[PDB]
This record gives sequence, structure tokens and C-alpha cells, in this order.
Amino acid sequence: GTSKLKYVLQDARFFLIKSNNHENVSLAKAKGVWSTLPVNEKKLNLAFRSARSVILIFSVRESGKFQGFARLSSESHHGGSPIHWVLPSAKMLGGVFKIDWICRRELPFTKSAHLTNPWNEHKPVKIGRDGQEIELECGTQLCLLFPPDESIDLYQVIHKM
Ligand SMILES: CNC(=O)c1cccc2[nH]ccc12
Repeated sequence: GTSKLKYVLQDARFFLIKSNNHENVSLAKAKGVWSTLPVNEKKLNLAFRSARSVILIFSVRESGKFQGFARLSSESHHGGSPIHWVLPSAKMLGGVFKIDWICRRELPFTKSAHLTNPWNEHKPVKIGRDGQEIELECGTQLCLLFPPDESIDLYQVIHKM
């Protein structure tokens, strides 16, 4: 069904996360973690305190698709085990956010062409810098476009809200 998904997304905030490669998204899916540059780390930490759910929607640059979406389960922290990200230095990154995946399935950009993001000049929602916020209605509809991910049980995520 889609009812628990809709509940998780109610009054959520949404951020576009652009990865330079598939390896980092694979690491994020396997380990439930993300790290971004401090400019975006500060925005995500502010959002985490401000809303019931903060949703990261992932797209690997040049792939023509989104690779899934996840919900922040924590503000960023430092001092964990070093994550072997593939970078173009690791010190340049901010802290590490724990995330709970909501959907690990892909969605091609051709399927989101009817969705524009008011917070990026009403450009198609696929267009945006890493960290671009997606307005609530556009973000909800985008997440609802993804194929259902039957491996996921949102019961435990609902309890974190
Ligand atoms: C896992 N985090 C990243 O891959 C990342 C996040 C934000 C800016 C970035 N610039 C180069 C890599 C990168």
C-alpha cells in the first residue's frame, strides 16, 4: 500500500541530493549514511529540527534517474568509522547523517517531467544543485511516483517521528 508512505511524507521537507557516482549511493544504501558539504550539512541540520520528516531524494549525476529516497534519522555527527566514499578529500565533507531508506528503487527522469519545483524557478524537479530544497507538494508527488519498494517496512520509521 501507500498509506504509511503518505503518513511519513505528511508535512515533510524534501531535498535533492546529487551524487557524482553510483558507488556513494550504493554505500549509502548499504550502511544507511550520507555525508555532504558543510553548506548543505547546515541546511539539513536546521531542517531536521524543523519538520516531522526530512527526505533526501538521490540522483547520480548523468544517470538520468533518481536512485531512491530516504529519511534523516539524526542530525550530522562526527567521529564514526570512516566511510570510504569515492571523492573527486574526506576532510572536506561535514558530519555523517544516519538515514532510513524508504525506497531503494529507481525512477527515470522521463517519469517526473510533469513535476516542477517552485523553489527552483519551477524548473523540472530533476533540475537542481546538490541540496536544492523541493517544495512539499512537488516532493510528495515525486516520492509517490517511485515504484513501491516491498522490501521496506515503514512501521519502524513511523515510530521515529
Ligand atoms: C558522499 N558524499 C559525496 O559524495 C559528496 C557530497 C557533497 C559534495 C561532494 N563533492 C564531491 C563528493 C561529494
